[PDB]
Amino acid sequence: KVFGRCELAAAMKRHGLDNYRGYSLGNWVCAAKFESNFNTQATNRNTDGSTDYGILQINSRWWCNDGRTPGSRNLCNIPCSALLSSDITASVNCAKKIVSDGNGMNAWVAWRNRCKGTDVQAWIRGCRL
Ligand SMILES: [Cl-]
Ligand SMILES: [Cl-]
Ligand SMILES: [Cl-]
Ligand SMILES: [Cl-]
Ligand SMILES: [Cl-]
Ligand code: NA
Ligand SMILES: [Pt+2]
Repeated sequence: KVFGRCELAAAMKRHGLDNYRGYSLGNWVCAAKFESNFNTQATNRNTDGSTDYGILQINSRWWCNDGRTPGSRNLCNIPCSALLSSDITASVNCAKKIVSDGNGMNAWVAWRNRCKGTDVQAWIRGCRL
């Protein structure tokens, strides 16, 4: 599914991401924009042979199992394919664990380089939340 920007904000809100660990909704929308362009089916291979999956590009090195990332963990206890569903529940639950883990949203490289410190409220402007 390719979410619309306000559509995604709504789903994230409903799933309790708005202000989760102190990160406002626009942070999560901005991260999603630059990680996946709001596409739940997005996949991208990392240099190390791990892969990032879904709307928030959750990477199999630590968080989900794809069966092809040697030495990796599956700290969200999910198949990585669950992170590609049209339903974002699994991605949001796993993102909550990621962002609780000590480095906050800096775990998302595109957040750090493209969202952090910017006017992220722009991402939820005009949405009916
Ligand atoms: Cl915001
Ligand atoms: Cl693996
Ligand atoms: Cl699995
Ligand atoms: Cl959803
Ligand atoms: Cl933080
Ligand atoms: Na893994
Ligand atoms: Pt939920």
